[PDB]
Amino acid sequence: ENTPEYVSITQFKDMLSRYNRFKEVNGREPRVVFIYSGGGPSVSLETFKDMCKRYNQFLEENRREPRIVYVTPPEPPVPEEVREMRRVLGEFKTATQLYTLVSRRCKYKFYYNDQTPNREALKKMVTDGINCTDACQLFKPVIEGLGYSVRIEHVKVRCNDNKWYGHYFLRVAGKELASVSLPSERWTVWDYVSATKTGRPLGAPCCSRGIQHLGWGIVSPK
Amino acid sequence: MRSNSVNIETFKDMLKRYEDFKMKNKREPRVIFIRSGGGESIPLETFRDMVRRYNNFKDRYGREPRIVYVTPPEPPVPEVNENTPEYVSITQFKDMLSRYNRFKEVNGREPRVVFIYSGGGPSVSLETFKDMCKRYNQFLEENRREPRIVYVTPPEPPVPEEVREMRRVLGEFKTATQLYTLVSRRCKYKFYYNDQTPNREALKKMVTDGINCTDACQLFKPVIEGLGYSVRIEHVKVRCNDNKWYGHYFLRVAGKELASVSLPSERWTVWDYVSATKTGRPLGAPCCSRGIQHLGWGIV
Repeated sequence: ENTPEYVSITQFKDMLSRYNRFKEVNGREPRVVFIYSGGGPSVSLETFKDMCKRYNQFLEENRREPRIVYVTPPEPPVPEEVREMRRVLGEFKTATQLYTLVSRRCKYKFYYNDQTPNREALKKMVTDGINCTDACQLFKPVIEGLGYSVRIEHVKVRCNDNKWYGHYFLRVAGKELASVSLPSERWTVWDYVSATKTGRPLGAPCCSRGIQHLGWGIVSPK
Repeated sequence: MRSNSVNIETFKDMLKRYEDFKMKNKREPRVIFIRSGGGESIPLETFRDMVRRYNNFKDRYGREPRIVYVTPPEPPVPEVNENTPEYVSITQFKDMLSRYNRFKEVNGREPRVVFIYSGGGPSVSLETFKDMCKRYNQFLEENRREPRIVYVTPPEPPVPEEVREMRRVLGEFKTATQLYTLVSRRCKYKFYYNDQTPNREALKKMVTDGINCTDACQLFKPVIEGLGYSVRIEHVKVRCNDNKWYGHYFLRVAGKELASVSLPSERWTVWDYVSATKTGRPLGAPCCSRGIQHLGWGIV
């Protein structure tokens, strides 16, 4: 039985009931939460917390409950994301080839906003430019679809004005890049801003005067 | 008492014998002896942490450390801004598998969850990871190469569009009971072994030629979920044949006016497209009445 991509709101509330029953009897959180009464597929506690977050977000934004609660974040099909990228930039099979094509064709532009519809950002990418958050969210699925491990790192970097800037880039491992056995903070830097703005090579952050780790993943403001 | 640290020469010697053991026995040793002919050993996961700190030190200072501390591995750290993903790359899946196998080897049991990344962050349940491994193995069989990605949760059709497309064929409906009734007066059943078909064409075949039980289950599951119910596809056997049993798929449905969701799913309401469209049996009854047994959950 495939672990489900989403479950009914009915099922989600039943999971919450079983979660609370376990806490009631045992005085602590369960490590996993079974999707259905009686056993079978289960999600980790981390994943269940993600599910509650999505329910909360939907309820806040829409003032009603969702019918459907996603177990993992909805995404367009990976082969399409890769094919659309290839349509724009040409053929590529490695993260190093992709970086080279990006460096020759894509542009960087700062803008807060964060809305990254792939088709939309694909066009802005080669015209006005995109920011590093849209860049990271556009390129992570393509590079994963080539077979690489990718993790979005939130950092502070110090630039040639000697000022610190918050910044996101990709940490990439697998194939020709860093060994996935390394800690993620030692994977290869794949930085859309190095490629399109500051002209630094694959492996180098966009600014060279200092780097500090802030966190993993993109902070979604609430 | 256990040693709290070793000097760099001792550590390089342990690392040498560790690598030799690996090449010789094709697995990591569960303990690493501080001296080759020696009593005291360091457990594998402590030793792997020693190596990691050693490599981090060289990477930072461009020189080897004078001392390597012996410290048991630490708890994971959470990552609230990372979600458990829909899929992982083959690179990450094989790293997950490498850590799952080492956990078994070291601890003699399976872990309850498997972290996507080493060190903490999002994780999948043991159950989900076993399902990932099975579908990975199946891909290796059908094709003759490793996949480039491995789904944590295989994609399911987006629900609002499925409901919209079904409503364009059957008209408005709001409950699973009402939908069954509409289906029983409009849709048609056709026996065929076409493993899937569900695109728009399936909805057209529904009301003209007919569809089979697997297409019907894959079509009506997301629609009924879209109406507010939980749905699980059951693989069963039902006594009709020549008169010696047939294999069959139907929907188990819970929520709203149908079965209590807190029941185990094999007590949920039977929603059988074949009952509605061919054998004329009511909602809650399988298509045949001498009715046989449970085979599994989901489309085989």
